[PDB]
This record gives sequence, C-alpha cells and structure tokens, in this order.
Amino acid sequence: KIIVKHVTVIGGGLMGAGIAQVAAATGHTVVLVDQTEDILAKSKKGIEESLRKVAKKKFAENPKAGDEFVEKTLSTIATSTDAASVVHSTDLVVEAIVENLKVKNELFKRLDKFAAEHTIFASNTSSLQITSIANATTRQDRFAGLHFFNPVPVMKLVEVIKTPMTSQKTFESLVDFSKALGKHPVSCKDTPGFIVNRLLVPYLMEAIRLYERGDASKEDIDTAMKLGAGYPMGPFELLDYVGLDTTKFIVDGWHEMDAENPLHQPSPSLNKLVAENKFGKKTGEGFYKYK
Amino acid sequence: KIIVKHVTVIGGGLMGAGIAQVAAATGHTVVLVDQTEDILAKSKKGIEESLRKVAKKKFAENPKAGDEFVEKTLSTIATSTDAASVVHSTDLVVEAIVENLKVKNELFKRLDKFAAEHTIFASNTSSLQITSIANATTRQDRFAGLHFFNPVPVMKLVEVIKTPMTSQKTFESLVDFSKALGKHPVSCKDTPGFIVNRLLVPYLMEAIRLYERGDASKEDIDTAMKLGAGYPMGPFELLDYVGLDTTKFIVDGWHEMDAENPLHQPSPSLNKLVAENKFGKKTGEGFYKYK
Ligand SMILES: CC(=O)CC(=O)SCCNC(=O)CCNC(=O)[C@H](O)C(C)(C)COP(=O)(O)OP(=O)(O)OC[C@H]1O[C@@H](n2cnc3c(N)ncnc32)[C@H](O)[C@@H]1OP(=O)(O)O
Ligand SMILES: CC(=O)CC(=O)SCCNC(=O)CCNC(=O)[C@H](O)C(C)(C)COP(=O)(O)OP(=O)(O)OC[C@H]1O[C@@H](n2cnc3c(N)ncnc32)[C@H](O)[C@@H]1OP(=O)(O)O
Ligand SMILES: NC(=O)c1ccc[n+]([C@@H]2O[C@H](COP(=O)([O-])OP(=O)(O)OC[C@H]3O[C@@H](n4cnc5c(N)ncnc54)[C@H](O)[C@@H]3O)[C@@H](O)[C@H]2O)c1
Ligand SMILES: NC(=O)c1ccc[n+]([C@@H]2O[C@H](COP(=O)([O-])OP(=O)(O)OC[C@H]3O[C@@H](n4cnc5c(N)ncnc54)[C@H](O)[C@@H]3O)[C@@H](O)[C@H]2O)c1
Repeated sequence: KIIVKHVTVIGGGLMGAGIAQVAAATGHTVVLVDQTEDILAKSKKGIEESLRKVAKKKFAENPKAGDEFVEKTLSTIATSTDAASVVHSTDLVVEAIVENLKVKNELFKRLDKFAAEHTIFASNTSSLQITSIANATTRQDRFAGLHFFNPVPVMKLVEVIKTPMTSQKTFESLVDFSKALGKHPVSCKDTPGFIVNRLLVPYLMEAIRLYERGDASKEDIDTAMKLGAGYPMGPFELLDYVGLDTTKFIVDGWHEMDAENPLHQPSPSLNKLVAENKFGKKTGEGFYKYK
Repeated sequence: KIIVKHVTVIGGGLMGAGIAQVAAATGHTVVLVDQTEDILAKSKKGIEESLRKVAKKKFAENPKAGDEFVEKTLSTIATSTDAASVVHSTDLVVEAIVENLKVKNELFKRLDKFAAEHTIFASNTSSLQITSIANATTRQDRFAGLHFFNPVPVMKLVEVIKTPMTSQKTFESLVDFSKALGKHPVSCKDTPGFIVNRLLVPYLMEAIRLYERGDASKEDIDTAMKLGAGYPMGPFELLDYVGLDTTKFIVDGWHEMDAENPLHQPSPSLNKLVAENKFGKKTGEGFYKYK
C-alpha cells in the first residue's frame, strides 16, 4: 500500500505540464522531465502562466494568498533532462511523451532498470494498449494506464486502466493518487481509446470528413455543435486544442489495426496539416490560425 | 417577402410544444395542432411548466410580471385537432410529428391543398431529406427544413435547410423568423442529418455499442463523457432525453438507405427498449428510469 508522494512526469508538453502542475499544486514532490533545458524552461513558463490564471480566480480577493500559491507550487516542481537519473527514488512515473508505441516502449524498458523496486509506472497514452507498453518491462504488476484530460488543471476525469497483470495494490495506489489530485477516477478496461477517446475521436474524424465532403464549413460545424449540442468546443476548435499530430497518430494506429473499419480512415486534410507542421494551438496554427 | 406572424405547429410533443412556446413568447400568434384533445391538454400543460421556470429566472424579483408573462404567452397559443382547417390562412406551417417519411409526405401532400398560396411549409425532421418531403407537394419553392434543438426554449441553434427548389424569399423569411425567435440560424445543405445529427447520432450509437460490447457501464460512460469532454449530458442520458423511439427511427432510416454501412447498424438493446415502449424521459423510462 504505497502512498504516492514523489512523482516523475516525463514530457512537459500540453499534458505533462498540466499533470506536473496539478500534482505539485496538491502537495506532491514533482520532477518534470523533457529533452532539453530550453524545452523545460518553456514548460515552466507555461505552468506559471496557468497557475496565475488559477490564482486570479481562486484567490481573487487575496492577492498574497495568490502569490504564495503560485510560488509554492512552482518551487515544488524540479526539472531534469534525463528521467533515468530521477526514478531510482520516485514513487510514480507518469509518462506523457509523443504518442508512439516504439518510443514509449524504449523509454519504459530503460527506466525499468533505474526505478526503485516499489516504483509504479503509468502511461497517459491516448490510444495505445497498456498491456503492450507494460510488456516492455518486467514490472507489469506495477504498470497501468493513468489517462488525464486536456486541460489537466480543469478536466476532472482520470481513466485508470489495469491490465490483466496489474496488481490490486498498484490499482488502489493510482485511484488514491487520482483523488489526491482532486480528480474523479474511473476504472477502464484496456481497450483501444478506453472510454472517452473511443467515442470522441471517431466523432472528430467524422467532423473532418463532413468538411472535406464540402457539406459545410469548419466555422458552421463548430457553431452548430456548440449551439445545438451544447458542446464547450466545436470539433475543429477541439482538434486544434488537442493537437493534430497527436490525433493523426491515434487514428493511424487504429487504422493499421483495422484497415477496413470506416471509423479509422485517415483524413487527407489532417495529414496535410500535420505534414506542414501545423499541429494546432501548440504551433500557432492547425485548422485555424492563432496568435 | 413574407413576414411570419401567424404560425401553425403540427405536433405537440417534445419539439412541437417547445417551438410553439418560443414563437408565442416572442410575439407570434400560434396554433398548436395534434391528434386528440387529451394530448393537446398535456402539451399545453407542459409548456406552462417550462414557462413557470423561464419566469422564476427571468422575472425573479418581479413575481406579478411573471404570471402576466406566463398567462399572456399561453393565451397566444391556440390548439386544434384539425390542421386542414387551421392552415387555410397561416404564414408558416412547421411540422414536428413522428420521424417517418411516408407519414410526413402524406401530411404535407394533404395540407398543400388547404393552405393559402403564400404559406411556407417547413419540416423539423432530424434525418430525412427535405427534397423528398417537398416533392410531396407542388409548393417546393415555399418548402424548406427548419430544424430546432431539444429543449427548444434553451438551445439557440436552428438549422435552415434549402432544397435546390427553395426560393431565396422563402429562405430569407425563415432566417428572419429564426432571429425573431431569438435563435441563431445556420444555413445547411440538404444532406442526411444536416450538421448536428450527422455527427451526433452516430456517436450516440457508438456509445450504445461500447456498452453492448461489455466494455463499460452506461453510468461510467456518461460520467466519462461529461467529466472528460465537458459534455452537458452523457450519451445515455441524452438518448433518453431525445427519445429512444425517435433515435431508432432515425437510424433505421439511414440503415435502410445504406444497409452495408456499419455506422447505421441498429442496436438490439435500443430495439428492445422501444419494443417495450420505454422511450426515455417521454414515457418515464428508457435506458434509465425516471420518477
Ligand atoms: C486525446 C486524449 O487522449 C484525451 C483528451 O484529453 S480529449 C479532449 C478532452 N478535452 C475537452 O474535450 C475540452 C473541451 N473543452 C472544454 O471543456 C472547455 O472549452 C475548456 C475546459 C477547455 C475551457 O474553455 P472555456 O470555457 O472557454 O474557459 P476559458 O474561457 O478558456 O477560461 C474560463 C475558465 O476555464 C479555466 N481555464 C481554462 N484553461 C485553463 C488552464 N489551462 N489552466 C487553469 N485554468 C484554465 C479558468 O480557470 C476559468 O475559470 P472561471 O470560469 O472561473 O473564469
Ligand atoms: C435529434 C435532432 O433532430 C436534434 C436534437 O435536438 S439532438 C439533442 C440536442 N440537445 C442536446 O444535446 C442536449 C444537451 N444537454 C444540454 O445542453 C443541457 O443538459 C440542457 C440544456 C438540457 C440543460 O442542462 P442543465 O445544465 O442540467 O440545466 P437544468 O439544470 O436542466 O436547468 C438549468 C437552466 O436550463 C434551463 N432549462 C432546462 N430545460 C428547460 C426547458 N425545457 N425550458 C425552459 N428552461 C429550461 C433553466 O431555465 C435553467 O436556467 P438557469 O441556469 O438560469 O437556472
Ligand atoms: N493532447 C491531448 O489532449 C492529450 C490528452 C491525454 C493524453 N494525451 C497523450 O499524452 C501524450 C502527451 O501528449 P501531449 O499533448 O502532451 O503532446 P506534446 O507534443 O504537447 O508534448 C510531448 C512532449 O514529449 C516530449 N518527448 C517526446 N519524446 C520524448 C522522449 N523520448 N523522452 C522525453 N520526452 C519526450 C516532447 O519534447 C514534448 O514536450 C501522448 O501519448 C498523447 O496521446 C494527449
Ligand atoms: N426529440 C428530439 O430531440 C428532436 C429534435 C429535433 C427534431 N426532432 C424531430 O422532430 C419530429 C418531432 O419529434 P418529437 O420529439 O417532438 O416527438 P414526439 O413523439 O414527442 O411528438 C410527436 C407528436 O406528433 C404527434 N403526431 C403524430 N402524427 C400526427 C399527425 N398526423 N398530425 C398531428 N400530430 C401528429 C404525436 O401525437 C406527438 O404528440 C421528428 O421528426 C423528430 O425526428 C426531434
């Protein structure tokens, strides 16, 4: 019954940064890891900006409390360029790097050698099979999926995915951790896309196909879903928000898995944007242009 | 260039009652038509409850002005079980009856004979082809789709569907009417499901399939979509809200016109509930039970 206190977050992008922020904000000792010092410095800057927005609203009537919250949370987030140098004394690894099985397996296979014996490994993968990543290590009993939603400081859901090998002890530690982060964990089977993505992604692809067919504009489709279905974001706004590169990798993976399935037919428009390095908000342009 | 003032609504169910309510609340004279006097009484009763709520929240600090508002709105709503006589002179007929092509065509073919020449005909159909229903009359230039969203008193979207035969004047009158109702019109092509349903319905069916596959409970799927995607309602709650009978009709229709398309594959669970007359909130029970 290990109580997660030290968390190593690998990847400081859209999700990793958010996971580190919330873990640190809730009293956990955090080490954020990424490829270079510049990337980490940028992630840190992003987290600070996010924290201040949280502070302006959560501590609107107490600026000092706001200052202390921002400072305390940031000081709880250490940074390192090599996770292997950190894991020998961490309680939990939360991987949030590129959505690519080979790269994730290579990462975990290496960390498995450096991590303390009690260290739990968790992947924030959007569409890959947890069992496949777990077998890249010899620590399957302490391996599971811990899937957060974008943006992490706001979305309450956390899908907890056990593989047939995950131990009850590992599962309960992750459920307890989820609640410690102030989230609402939902245990899910290790099936492609788990719950949310399995239903959300195919829908987003259909939105793109409707647009490519020339049936309607991206603008009207977004307006229609927000005003007709009550969605916070139209599909194209959400696609850019999630990241077009990540979306493409998700669908390519499933497509390869089930080539004839209409749900996973690649989109020429999506592939072209990704090929042109227009990944959405994270690059300043996706289906739409941003600042 | 007709300005819609007198409106005839055929069908006093979930959508018809809502359309009558908003048109009347915005100053139009309305005649709500249905099959029996008991159905109309229930429809008008429901509109009153919706108004009592629209009042307590729009005339909270002014109780008396609230009652006057409710009374005056209900008064501007006449009822009748004889559409043929009512349409002799009306500016617009908005049909909101059972989602069944044959039944809708039979209705409009007949009314086309009793309505004044300037009268515009519009269908609130969820998934049928406007061109198909229009050709059941000889008033195609004055026929179009006017699709509202559930609940009508809340959802701002209205899809305005032109057929290749709809005149610009008819289109404009419907756009003006939509805005008069305080709605946000979006012109859509006459493609199956237009924008919202083409994307929404297949998603609702996928949610059912995930449940039927035994991968997750309806409760967790709803929790996951709300907490992970920020949706107002989980798919199962929305299905019951929309009506399981209507959902089934929509899908069976698309299935018939494209039997080899796996996306329109009917659901055994959905058919069973409909067969047992459990249509959701409508009947007090659908996937979930309601008090
Ligand atoms: C691909 C996978 O594997 C899994 C995935 O995650 S799929 C994608 C799942 N995520 C979604 O679908 C997101 C859908 N969109 C939404 O729910 C909302 O648009 C949203 C949560 C992103 C916020 O949008 P919004 O309503 O316009 O909020 P915004 O106007 O941006 O800010 C207002 C509120 O949001 C908060 N906020 C938004 N982004 C924030 C962030 N990054 N950090 C902290 N706070 C933030 C503010 O604190 C604020 O609080 P107040 O209301 O008190 O002012
Ligand atoms: C099949 C097709 O052809 C097309 C279709 O329509 S598909 C279905 C489209 N509709 C949707 O997707 C529904 C999605 N769900 C929603 O957007 C929301 O859940 C909802 C609008 C139904 C309301 O949800 P909610 O947040 O729980 O609100 P609720 O708690 O029910 O009531 C709160 C507000 O809604 C209003 N409201 C809800 N139902 C109402 C009604 N029938 N009449 C008047 N007001 C109502 C209240 O007046 C209230 O105002 P306040 O916030 O100021 O108090
Ligand atoms: N974008 C979303 O909405 C969403 C939500 C939940 C889960 N996910 C999943 O989370 C993961 C993270 O995606 P993201 O949106 O944050 O992407 P991102 O592109 O914003 O960030 C990824 C980060 O990973 C780093 N990285 C790449 N390879 C690495 C390696 N070998 N070692 C260390 N760091 C490495 C990159 O430098 C980058 O900062 C993916 O598996 C994705 O499918 C994303
Ligand atoms: N349920 C939704 O969320 C939604 C939203 C938009 C559009 N629609 C579409 O709107 C239509 C209305 O559906 P609904 O949810 O209000 O269903 P409903 O079952 O609640 O209401 C239909 C009403 O039609 C009446 N009716 C049937 N045949 C009639 C006839 N010949 N003359 C007069 N009245 C007749 C019924 O007595 C009933 O009161 C359908 O075509 C549906 O696809 C439904």
